[PDB]
Amino acid sequence: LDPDPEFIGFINNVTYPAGREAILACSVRNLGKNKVGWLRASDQTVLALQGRVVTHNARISVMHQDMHTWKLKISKLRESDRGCYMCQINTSPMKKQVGCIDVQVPPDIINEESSADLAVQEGEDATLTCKATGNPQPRVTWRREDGEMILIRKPGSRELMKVESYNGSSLRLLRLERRQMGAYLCIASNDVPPAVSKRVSLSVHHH
Ligand SMILES: *[C@@H]1O[C@H](CO[C@@H]2O[C@@H](C)[C@@H](O)[C@@H](O)[C@@H]2O)[C@@H](O[C@@H]2O[C@H](CO)[C@@H](O)[C@H](O)[C@H]2NC(C)=O)[C@H](O)[C@H]1NC(C)=O
Repeated sequence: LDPDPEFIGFINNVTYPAGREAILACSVRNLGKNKVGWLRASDQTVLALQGRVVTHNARISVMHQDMHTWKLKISKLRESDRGCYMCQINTSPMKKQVGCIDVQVPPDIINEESSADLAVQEGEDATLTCKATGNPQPRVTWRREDGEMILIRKPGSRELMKVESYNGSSLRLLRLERRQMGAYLCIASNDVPPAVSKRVSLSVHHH
């Protein structure tokens, strides 16, 4: 009774920022004549079998540095690499363990959902919006490029109040004065560097 292959540990779920090299580790004992492969769990396509990488994906590699551990390696990690990967032993039936990769992604500003340069007549309201994406979800701050204070609603009231900056995707300017013209900068960050900014130029005329 020299027994069947068995998984020794488990593949821990991992988190990497984009651009790094993701490594998943799979440990098996008593492999014998059987084979260890990796598959992408989404589409069941074979990434590797034994020491051969079967996919044509140039970013995928496998390692086997000691006798009980098999590693899958994904270089230049992308959002599309997110998800679960399966270590499989070709027993009958197959034995499988699953490990999943959470890819942290630095923020993007979705330009086509965000404000372009605009002009308004003095007195109009204008909302400046930066819709940002990323993982974790970014936060957005607004400030004037020239460092001058921004006029926003005084909370609960109908009056306005000066602030150094505003935290939120939509900067809501009310009854604009001509001196509120100029460049507004929205900065999106989620602590996965770099942050990202969009410059929005506001013109205020007579109207
Ligand atoms: C390991 O991760 C899978 C995948 O879930 C994703 O990755 C996690 C690390 C985390 O970021 C989740 O928010 C992601 O959805 C886990 O399976 C998921 O479990 C949740 C809650 O039980 C469920 O809503 C999802 O549908 C599951 N997704 C899949 C693809 O199965 C799994 O539970 C994690 N394992 C351990 C031991 O923590």
